[PDB]
Formats: sequence, structure tokens, C-alpha cells
Amino acid sequence: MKIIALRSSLKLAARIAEELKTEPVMPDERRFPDGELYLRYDEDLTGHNIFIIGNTHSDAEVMEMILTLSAIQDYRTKSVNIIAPYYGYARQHQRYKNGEPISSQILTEIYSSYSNSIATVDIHDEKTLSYSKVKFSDLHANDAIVRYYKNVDVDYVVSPDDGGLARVADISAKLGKKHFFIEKKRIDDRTVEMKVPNVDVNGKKLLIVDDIISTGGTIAKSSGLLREKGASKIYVSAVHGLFVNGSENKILQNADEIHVTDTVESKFSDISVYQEVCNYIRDI
Amino acid sequence: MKIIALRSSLKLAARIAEELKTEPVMPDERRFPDGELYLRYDEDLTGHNIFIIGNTHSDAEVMEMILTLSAIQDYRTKSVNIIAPYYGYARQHQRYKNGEPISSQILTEIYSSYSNSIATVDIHDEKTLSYSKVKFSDLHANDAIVRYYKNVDVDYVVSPDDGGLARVADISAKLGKKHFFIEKKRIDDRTVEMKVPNVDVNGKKLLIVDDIISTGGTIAKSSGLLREKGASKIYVSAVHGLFVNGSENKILQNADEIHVTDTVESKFSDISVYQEVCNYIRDIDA
Ligand SMILES: Nc1ncnc2c1ncn2[C@@H]1O[C@H](COP(=O)(O)CP(=O)(O)OP(=O)(O)O)[C@@H](O)[C@H]1O
Ligand SMILES: Nc1ncnc2c1ncn2[C@@H]1O[C@H](COP(=O)(O)CP(=O)(O)OP(=O)(O)O)[C@@H](O)[C@H]1O
Repeated sequence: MKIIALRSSLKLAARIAEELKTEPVMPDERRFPDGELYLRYDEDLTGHNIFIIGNTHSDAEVMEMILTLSAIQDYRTKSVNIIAPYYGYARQHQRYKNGEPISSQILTEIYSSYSNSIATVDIHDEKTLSYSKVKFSDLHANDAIVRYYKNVDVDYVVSPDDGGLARVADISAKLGKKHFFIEKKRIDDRTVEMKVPNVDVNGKKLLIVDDIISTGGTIAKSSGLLREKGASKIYVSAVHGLFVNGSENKILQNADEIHVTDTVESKFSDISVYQEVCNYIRDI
Repeated sequence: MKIIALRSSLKLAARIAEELKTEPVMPDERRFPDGELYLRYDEDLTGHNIFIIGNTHSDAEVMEMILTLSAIQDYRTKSVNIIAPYYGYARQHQRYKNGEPISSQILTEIYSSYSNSIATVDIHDEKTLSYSKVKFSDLHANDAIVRYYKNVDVDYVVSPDDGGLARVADISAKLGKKHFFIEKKRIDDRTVEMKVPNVDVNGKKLLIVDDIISTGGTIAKSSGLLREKGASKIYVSAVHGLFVNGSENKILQNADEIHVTDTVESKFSDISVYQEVCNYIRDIDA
């Protein structure tokens, strides 16, 4: 097998390659003076199953993935398999107003045209998997998150909204903990929040889990609500830590700690999903 | 017909739309907090021939084109026709080393998959045309450049290297002028230049023409050479004025004026290709 490690995913891809006892093949990569992207893979990938590892979220990341898909065509490879730890544009998986792109659709179509398989970790909404002509697998960071928190004192696992439920139910089951979610709504400028079930959080230690942290607004608000109700400790976890200015400070206003995975590498990437990806590769 | 004017081509697209008595339809466009691109075309495009005008060279331009090609699928259109006044990645039209992308190939395949036709103005190397499943037309700024310089005192039209020869031959003939080209080559750290034919440029007014000005090294050097040999005026034109790294100033050290087209809009964009694109649009109909 050959593991290609793209710029966005050097850390995770390296962890993966080492575990698999194989080279993390990186491109030679630079920008031409006019700003166009240049890539080169001088290693002979002929006859190998190739696993390209890189996020598909920024303009640059998309260009890096597309041009990689072209570069590898120089070789008669056994198969080409895309693994995008964080899959970009998953949030635009339908048209929400007329004349909008279904961004995740056209992009998945493109990737699927040039590969034999696609996989990502905890895609936002699985609708997008249906846009691929090749098998598109949704991998899960659950076990890695459970591994981390087995050595932490936790009373409840909590979803910040009424949508992150399945993940929180699975994670809590594996930790042997109870769980609940927070339903937040705005009714005429004023905010209303319901705990379901209506758990007493007074003096309790809470692990809040979500899939993505962007602006952090969603998790920051719920953390503040729970702190207000007497939570003794709040841990914040997400799979994909984007942390756009200035999410970390909003969250840490009321939460004690932030721990995300290495799908998107940051100072808070304390939980690696390498094992989950290796399983997929081993079986693919 | 509906003309869609993308961010990179607002000036040219607007000129085209106005010439054709139609709206230059712009997207509502913005970046989400995480940096992902949002576009929206609220106009009803159903039943129309659509012409999407935008360059395809920057990362953002590529995303703009791709997401536009998805957004317009919300409507039952008659046809979708891409016009990229400047076509990105045309310079990488083969693998020059093992394991390089053929960037112009994969990108052309993508655009072709979501359109009924593609056009650009003066592609760098027509090899890339063959990468498209749909008809990929190479329009030319020649007549526009001619129309500008028929009112300029010019003695010779000149190619900066021995490759943009057909264009310079066509332009000089339409101006009723002679032409030559400069062969520059490096031989053991020294640079050797030959004029072909070996024209005496002393006291002569020269129009240098290329397809793209990027770093402008070749043109700046040639201008210096020609100036040293006694040229009285040097005009520099190119279809695509990218102007990276101070190139325009490097060139103006020895050239008198720079005039480029509006394929890439800058303060040097004095020659519009709107008529050439309108003629193409008229042919494809609507
Ligand atoms: N990268 C991004 N960042 C922020 N918002 C985005 C985004 N991409 C798309 N969006 C917007 O986010 C909104 C998502 O719609 P919502 O109704 O809030 C959730 P949904 O997509 O219906 O269900 P889901 O979140 O369970 O998949 C849309 O308006 C979409 O345009
Ligand atoms: N945007 C860009 N800017 C600068 N150089 C680029 C580029 N994209 C690709 N290149 C490089 O430019 C080189 C072009 O190859 P050359 O041998 O100089 C001319 P050619 O492409 O063979 O003929 P042509 O210029 O007549 O098309 C390649 O090494 C390619 O990798």
C-alpha cells in the first residue's frame, strides 16, 4: 500500500503510516509566481493501493486534492482511495434557497470520478454519501473519544442540540454513563433551553460532544447555560476543531477544557483517530 | 440568453452584457466563518442559454466556477456555456516530470462534465483544447489589439521569443507592418539574443506582443536589448496581464507603455475583447 499525506493532514497521516509501517508519501509542493499550485509525486506508485489523506475544506485543500488525483494518474495504480478526515462543504448538502449550489454534491461527484472509494470521519449529515458513485464510507471517532474519557471523571455526556444525539448515546453507552441533550430555541429575541431528559446538573461533571466547532457559538452558549445551573466541570469535545476567531475563548469562558481529534490539527488535538482510519484501510 | 458575471470578470462581463442588451447576472457571494464559499443566483434561469464568464486561475476563481456550475443545476436551462477569458493552468498541459499532474487536463475534464461548451481567449498552448469532451473554442484578441494600434505609430511588431509567432504575424499583417522575433538563450551563464530576421531597430518604433505577462522577465530583458540598440519607442502588449512581482515596473524601465486586455482587469487594461466574445456568444445562440 502507499499512503499519501497531503499538507492539511500531515500529523494524522504520519500517525497512520507509522502504525501501518509504511512511508507517508508527501508531495513536492509549491506555488508558481502567478499563484497556481504545483505538486509532484516522484515515487513510483505503480501497482499499489493508494490512500490519499487530506481535508477537503479550504480552497487550497480542494486544489491539492484535485491536482493529486491527476498526478497519480501518471501511474498504473491498483486502486485509488480518498480519505478526507474532515470533509468540506458537508454543511451545504442541499439547496436551502433557489439558485444555491449543492456544494457537497458536485464536489463528491468530482472526487468520485477519479477514485475507487471515498471515506471521511464523522461527515456532517450522511445525505452527502449518496452523491458518490463509488462507495463513500462514514468513519467514526467515537471509540477514540471513549478511550480518552475513560480516565476522566464524567457524570453525563451531553449533546449541545437535538441532532448530535446518536453519537452522544453511543459514547455514553461505551463510557457507562447517562446522557442528555439540550434543545435551544429563540422565541421572539429571547432564548429558551430545555434539557432532555430534564437532568439535574447541579454539581455534576459534564462532557459536551459535537461534530464540528467553527465559531463555537453553539457549544459556548450551552456550556454557559450548564455552568449557570451549577455544573461543577465542563469538558468540550468535537471531532473537527476548526476554531475560527475567536471560538476557543468564547468556549473557555464557561468550559474547563477542550479536546478535539487530529482530523483538523490544532493545539487542542488531544485525541487521535489514527486507529479508526487504519481499520478502514486494513479492511479496504 | 443569460450572462453570468463572476467576480474575476465583472468588467469584461458587464461590457459584453451591455453590448448584447442583457443583464450581467452577478451572484450573491460570501464566505462562511470557516472560509467555505457561498454563492446564490436567485434569478430564474429556466429555459435560457447560459453564459458563465469568469477566469479559472486562482484557487478562489476555480471554486467560484465549480460552485456556479452546481448552482445553475437548480434550473432547467437550454445550455450551459463556460467562457473563461483567462484559462488557468494552461501552462501545465502535460507532465514535465514523473508524478506531476496534467493540471489543465483534469480541470478541463471537470468543466466539460458540467457544461455544453467552453471558450477562452488566447489559451497558452492549444493542446489543452483536446482535453475537453465538449467543444473548446480558442478565441483571439488579435483584432482588438489591431484596432488599438492602428492609431499608433508602429514600425515593427515583435515576438519576445520564438513561440508566439503566428499571433505576431497575424497582427502585423492586419496593421500592414513587418515583424520579427527575438530568440533568447542562455549559454554557460551568458545570455545570447538573435533577432530573426536581423532587423535594424535603430530609430524604430516597436510593438512587442505576448500572450501572458506574469513575471515579465522575458519582455523586460528584450525591451532593454531593443532600447540599447536604439529603438525610439517600445510598446508592450499582452492578452493576459497577470503582473506578478513588480513585472510592470520592470518592463517600464525600458518600454514606454504597456497595454493589455480586460481578460484580466488591471489599470493597464486598455484593449477590450468584448466584441470578440460577443461574436462567439452570438454564434452559440440566444
Ligand atoms: N461551511 C458552512 N458554514 C456555516 N454554514 C453553512 C456552511 N455551509 C452551508 N451552510 C449553511 O448552513 C445551513 C444548514 O441548514 P440548517 O437548516 O441549519 C441544518 P440542516 O442542514 O437542515 O440539517 P443538518 O445540519 O442535520 O444536516 C444552510 O443555510 C447552509 O447554507
Ligand atoms: N502557472 C505557471 N507558471 C509558471 N510555470 C508553470 C506554470 N504551470 C506550469 N509551469 C511550468 O512551466 C513549464 C512549461 O514548460 P516549457 O518547456 O517551458 C514550454 P512548453 O509548455 O513545452 O511549450 P509551450 O510554452 O509552447 O506550451 C513546465 O515546467 C511547467 O511545469
